[PDB]
Amino acid sequence: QIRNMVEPMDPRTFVSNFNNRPILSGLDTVWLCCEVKTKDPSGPPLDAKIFQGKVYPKAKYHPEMRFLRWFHKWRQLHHDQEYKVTWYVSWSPCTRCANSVATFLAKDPKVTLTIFVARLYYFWDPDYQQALRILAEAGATMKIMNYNEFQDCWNKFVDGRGKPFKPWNNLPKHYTLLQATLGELLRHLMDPGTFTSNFNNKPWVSGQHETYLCYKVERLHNDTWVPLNQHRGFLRNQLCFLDLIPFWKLDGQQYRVTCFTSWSPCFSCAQEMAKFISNNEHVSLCIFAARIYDDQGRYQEGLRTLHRDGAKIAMMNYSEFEYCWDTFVDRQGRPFQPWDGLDEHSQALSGRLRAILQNQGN
Amino acid sequence: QIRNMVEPMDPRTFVSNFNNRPILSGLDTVWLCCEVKTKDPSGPPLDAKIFQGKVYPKAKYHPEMRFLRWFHKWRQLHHDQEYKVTWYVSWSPCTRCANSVATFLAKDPKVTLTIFVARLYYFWDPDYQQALRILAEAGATMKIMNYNEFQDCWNKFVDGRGKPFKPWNNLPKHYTLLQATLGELLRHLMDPGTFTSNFNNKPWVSGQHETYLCYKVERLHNDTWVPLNQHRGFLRNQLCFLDLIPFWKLDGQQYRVTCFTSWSPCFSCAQEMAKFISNNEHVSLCIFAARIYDDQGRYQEGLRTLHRDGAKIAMMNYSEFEYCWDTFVDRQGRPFQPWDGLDEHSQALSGRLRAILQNQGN
Ligand SMILES: [Zn+2]
Ligand SMILES: [Zn+2]
Repeated sequence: QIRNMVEPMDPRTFVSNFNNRPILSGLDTVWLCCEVKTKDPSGPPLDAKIFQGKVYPKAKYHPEMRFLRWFHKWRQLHHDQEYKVTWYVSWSPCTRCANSVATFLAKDPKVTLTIFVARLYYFWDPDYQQALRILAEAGATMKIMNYNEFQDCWNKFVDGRGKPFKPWNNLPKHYTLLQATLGELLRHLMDPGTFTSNFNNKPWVSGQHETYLCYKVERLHNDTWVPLNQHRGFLRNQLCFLDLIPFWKLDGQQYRVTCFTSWSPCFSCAQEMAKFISNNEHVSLCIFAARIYDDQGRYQEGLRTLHRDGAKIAMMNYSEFEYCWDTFVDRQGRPFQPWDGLDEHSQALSGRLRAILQNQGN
Repeated sequence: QIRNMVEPMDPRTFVSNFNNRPILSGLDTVWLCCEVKTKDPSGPPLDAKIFQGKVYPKAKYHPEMRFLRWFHKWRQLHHDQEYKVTWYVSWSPCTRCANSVATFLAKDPKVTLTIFVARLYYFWDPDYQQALRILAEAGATMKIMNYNEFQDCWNKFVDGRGKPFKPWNNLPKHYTLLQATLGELLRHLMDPGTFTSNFNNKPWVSGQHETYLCYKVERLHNDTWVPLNQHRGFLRNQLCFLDLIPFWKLDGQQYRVTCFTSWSPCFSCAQEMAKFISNNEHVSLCIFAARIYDDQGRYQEGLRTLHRDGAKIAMMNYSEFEYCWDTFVDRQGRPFQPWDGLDEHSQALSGRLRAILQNQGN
């Protein structure tokens, strides 16, 4: 019935835009075929729609954002229920729309999203690799379009007047390349040199101009914080990671998010995390910083406001460094090698942070 | 001094043949740049050579085989020592030369081989994916050529009259695609449907026209068989897997190879395994078969000769099926689901096999 719900796309346009040659510079355009269904998979689609946009900036107008706005205005016209949405999209999301869609999914317990992509946009770029990881951690099921998905998108969204889908040569080969790329980037862990150069707690003198943050989530069960090995992650920033964790899909109760950040939060980040833990009493926040970041501004007030709003803030010591090496680093069986003076630098930084957070004088 | 030992290749030829676009149908030819060094990495190369061939059949004349023959006659002209060999090869090995090189490496403790490949040949084909796995398990270090390796092969094997290497557009993007593909196929495990459709022990009535074999290796340490989790594997057939395990790389002394095969060995395979365990007293062989394969010929004599030569032969029961599901299958956390009548079919097959192996009558 999708054929009657949408204005189908020209066959030329489909063959041109959903060709899955990994590298294709010349295709300015993104096409997003979406179908909306109830949670019952047997049921037919309630609605479907084709969105289009350009890949280049003003991502406000990218088909993903158009979908979000349309869907928000669509759900208000039907009774509240649970939805399964499927996308066939010719390019995978940019970084901005990965963040947007991921926060939408993480805050909405009634939506499930499966994204089949024909090609990976900027698959070579660490920012977009991270963006896809963020999408997947928010709960979106990311997949490369295979022959079956191209066939189904032909049958449902393309004006292929009875004519069946005929594949181009190398469709499966492209699928193999792209699916391997997506899998490895989804399972990717931090490079060891990245880790040791960014989490070293000796006084800065080169690099380290970016912030790295690893995080784990635990849930309350029986007066006992029990971990969730499936909801870990690490992010690089050179709006607030708590907005990307789906506190709803997890075992229903209260949670403790433990954070390991190479630099202590900037002012903005501190205020965003404080606002989050204020409006989410079921989430406790623990922050471990490798170094204290002094922005010459209000960073002290930022940390103090974060602390007032319930976050526990400490400096990383050997235990936390070793945990992050063992959990978030592509270590290759090799053990954590502490650098010289780790514990002493950690104790001094702890004293500094103690002075920063202290309210009453003795 | 690799620009004095070899007849360097034309720059045109290098850029044409080492372009790393994954799909390149038109390149008939394989180029293999090899350098031979002592175990000391600081030391300069003792020798170097450029081999060429065609990708298409008569693999006797592929550059890998020409290297093997050249190297065999080269080692006889120098004192016995340990060698580190490096290849820069424009296409990765075919299946036949993967087998040849892998058995050469598995039988020779004094050679180390690193293969950098510009492109993956038939990366989409399960036979070639398995071939690369076989190479890696024999000990070859398989890697995709990156910018640094292209620069090296330019500097060492190409007549680039002082001119430096200048990369083509998309070299890193291609590297990302190819390296992800190589990693995924190197870590690939058996599809769940493949496993249960091929290892089901109820009487044949469809499919199962191929043999699947999973294997683990253990080493003797203080009268206690201790496993080697890094030397497992699984193979599909439509010469003998024992010739591909490097019984020299492992912690020395004696070993026990445990085999789980969907069909019991054909006559040929039984005789090859028997010949192997005869000429390798430090290796014990245990075989577990899911079904008994009756080739209308001498299969009974094959199993009896394998048993006479010291191999332990049994039929798989629940324990072995569950172990293979847990070890060699991409199960995704899902537990082994035994089919109905598994244990009873296993007991009947065990009775049949007992009758086959019985020598003295009671
Ligand atoms: Zn976008
Ligand atoms: Zn070959």
